[PDB]
Amino acid sequence: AAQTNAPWGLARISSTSPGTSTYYYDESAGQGSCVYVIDTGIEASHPEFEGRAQMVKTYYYSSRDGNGHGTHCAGTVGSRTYGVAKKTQLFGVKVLDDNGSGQYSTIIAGMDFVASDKNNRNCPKGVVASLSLGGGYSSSVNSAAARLQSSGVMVAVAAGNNNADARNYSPASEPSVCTVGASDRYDRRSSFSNYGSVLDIFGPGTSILSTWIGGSTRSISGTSMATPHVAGLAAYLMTLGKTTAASACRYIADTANKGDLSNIPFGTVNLLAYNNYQA
Ligand SMILES: [Ca+2]
Repeated sequence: AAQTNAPWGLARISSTSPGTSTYYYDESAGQGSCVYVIDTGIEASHPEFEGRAQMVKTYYYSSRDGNGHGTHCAGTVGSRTYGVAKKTQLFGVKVLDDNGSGQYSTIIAGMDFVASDKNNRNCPKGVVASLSLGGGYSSSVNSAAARLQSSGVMVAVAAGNNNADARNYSPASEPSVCTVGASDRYDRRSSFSNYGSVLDIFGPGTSILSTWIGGSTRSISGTSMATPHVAGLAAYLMTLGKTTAASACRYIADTANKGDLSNIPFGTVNLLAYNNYQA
């Protein structure tokens, strides 16, 4: 399949070169997979989700995304126009309030929720979780992310936007999950992107167009935007039978565009998520 005039990040993920604008992907498009977006929620009524999104959990007075950030991330995972895996099922878990904040205890509860909740969902091709959030180092937060991964979920987490070594942030610093840095349309490390040994992969993170609340669309930047590209990619690859939850991060790294990013600090992987789709 070919989507012309796609957001640059989608085009990037199916290309051996920067500077193109068509997204190429296998028509299966993540059908039969599921992606949990653990964030401020998802506006499920957005036409871009085509009925494939639903809220499954909140820790607040409402499951509504009153912020937009969760809706944007969900859009990059799986919206019809702005998404990597255009036929995946999206499940929203609202661990962040409408200000985009959340106590670590609530975030941890949300991760353990997903590990159980997948047993209540139909995801024959596999399960992914996208965590576009984080804070300072916490062994408890890392351990929760590790449990989620261990339970059979491909966990993708944001590296963070501190232009610093991600070893000092959680869940970014958890070794067993897939930690995602951000790049721009010119294959530069995004200026805010964290880096370091704990990073596993980079994805498009600067100036990313996706869904927003009120049935709208929006371009924003962050490792929060890179993460759902990788989560959607994992779901897409799992539907193709190319990988599994336990090995998707490794597979994505194995098959990534290598050595093509600029301003990657010595000791950080120079790997850019790539679907290796040959039309
Ligand atoms: Ca790893």
